[PDB]
Amino acid sequence: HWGYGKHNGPEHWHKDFPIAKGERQSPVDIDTHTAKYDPSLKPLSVSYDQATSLRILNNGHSFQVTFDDSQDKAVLKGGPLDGTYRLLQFHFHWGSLDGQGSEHTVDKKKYAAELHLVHWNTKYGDVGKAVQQPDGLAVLGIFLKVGSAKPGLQKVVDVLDSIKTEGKSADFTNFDPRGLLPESLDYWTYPGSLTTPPLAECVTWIVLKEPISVSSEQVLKFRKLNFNGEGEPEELMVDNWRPAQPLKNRQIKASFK
Ligand SMILES: NS(=O)(=O)c1ccc(-n2ccn(-c3ccc(F)cc3F)c2=O)cc1
Ligand SMILES: [Zn+2]
Repeated sequence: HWGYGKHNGPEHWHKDFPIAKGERQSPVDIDTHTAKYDPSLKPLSVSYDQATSLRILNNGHSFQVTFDDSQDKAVLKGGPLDGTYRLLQFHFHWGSLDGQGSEHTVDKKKYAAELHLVHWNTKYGDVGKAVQQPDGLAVLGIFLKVGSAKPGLQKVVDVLDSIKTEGKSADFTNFDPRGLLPESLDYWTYPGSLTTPPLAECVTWIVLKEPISVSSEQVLKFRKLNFNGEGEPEELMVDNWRPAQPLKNRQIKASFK
């Protein structure tokens, strides 16, 4: 199956998922001088005070923290969005080196990692229905650069050793995703897709201008995870990012001037 190696990586995905060559694929390069300020964009509404995290999981492509989405507890609204989006999970994409790892780029600049907070539109009832809809999902993307540590990330870092290999998971309650957010909610937004299979074109992307900073020790912790399952040849989980895809007939809008 698909992965990120020479023989199963992003250049191969279109064979199993032909939408990979579609009209609204993600990620993209965010060209900051071509993004147009839109004063009709509302401020983004991030309500995470009642978030209930459940589990943390190595799924062989990344690591994922899953939340209770059976109620409106951690929801995303406003910005470019209509209606209510519940937080289902967050995961990251990162590099083998600090100069690469993010999926979106900013004037071709790659960041060391990128956080995806994944939300689905409550009008569609469940995430499986939502992925079948052009406005089904809203993913909040946050870039990570290497510098000072992010204290709010450390509880995540600390448990990765218990989910080293694909298929392992741990109980992971009371994690507060507000500790992963930068100061500013200024954002870029464009219509796009999941950046892993099935690459469905269902996502309103909301990408924050301001990165968070993480420490070299924190990012190294990511790089010690494995793509493989245990008892199998060790392949470090690094460079699990899709490169930028053709923008085609899309305009990226900025919420800030
Ligand atoms: N890399 S990203 O654009 O943040 C991204 C990529 C893929 C997903 N993803 C993949 C499968 N699913 C999924 C989960 C539950 C379900 F019922 C159906 C799905 F397609 C999903 O949400 C979610 C987020
Ligand atoms: Zn992602």
